[PDB]
Amino acid sequence: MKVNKKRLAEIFNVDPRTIERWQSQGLPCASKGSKGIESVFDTAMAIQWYAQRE
Amino acid sequence: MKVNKKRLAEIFNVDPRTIERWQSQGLPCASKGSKGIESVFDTAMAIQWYAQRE
Repeated sequence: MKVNKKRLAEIFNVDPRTIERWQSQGLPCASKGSKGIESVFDTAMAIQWYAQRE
Repeated sequence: MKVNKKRLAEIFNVDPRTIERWQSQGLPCASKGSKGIESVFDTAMAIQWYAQRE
């Protein structure tokens, strides 16, 4: 499902800054947050990403 | 974060049925539902488990 960074961080039980670390590592964010609009992530997509690194 | 079977299924973008099958393969439940009270899953616990599958 589509969530923002806050919810995404709340789902993975990590700090936002850790979520942003992952973003530098290629975790895709479906739509980059531009100018008063937040970045929106796909949760299954993020989970697939987390799962590949191991 | 604490979620119900429906919410967890939406996060993985899978059927509620899939969550039940994963529970049978060792996906941990923070609170097993029984009657009308409903199951509680831990999303972090869920993601670490899934990520240890492959």
